Amino acid sequence: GLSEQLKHCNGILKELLSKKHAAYAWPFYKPVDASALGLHDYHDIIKHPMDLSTVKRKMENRDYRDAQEFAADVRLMFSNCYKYNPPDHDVVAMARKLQDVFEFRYAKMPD
Ligand SMILES: CNC(=O)c1cc(C(=O)NC2CC2)cn([C@H](C)c2ccccc2)c1=O
Repeated sequence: GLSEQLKHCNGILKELLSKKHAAYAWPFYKPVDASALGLHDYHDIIKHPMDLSTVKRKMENRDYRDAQEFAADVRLMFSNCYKYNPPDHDVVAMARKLQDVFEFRYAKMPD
């Protein structure tokens, strides 16, 4: 009728986690460890943390009911990065590059 659109989403997720994009994807692999990185304001600024490992667990557990819900979580992850980090930080440049990969492939969703 995973749905056909959620299989496309799963394909995108596999690509975002692949060695192809690892040079700029790695900050998004796991939840931000705020205490480890000394980001003691992170959880005051970011109310809904998101990362690719959480998206993968949700996909594996069939949590997403459609492609829109999946895309909202991936975009939440990028938005958190843009909200917390200064716009000239290396992690924001990496977010922009990984979001470009995401948005162009998400746009190729089969109807
Ligand atoms: C989603 N990831 C983050 O928001 C994030 C923030 C900060 C961070 O220190 N943010 C401070 C507000 C500047 C550092 N990193 C890692 C450790 C990093 C360090 C150097 C280059 C690229 C990435 C993140 O992944």
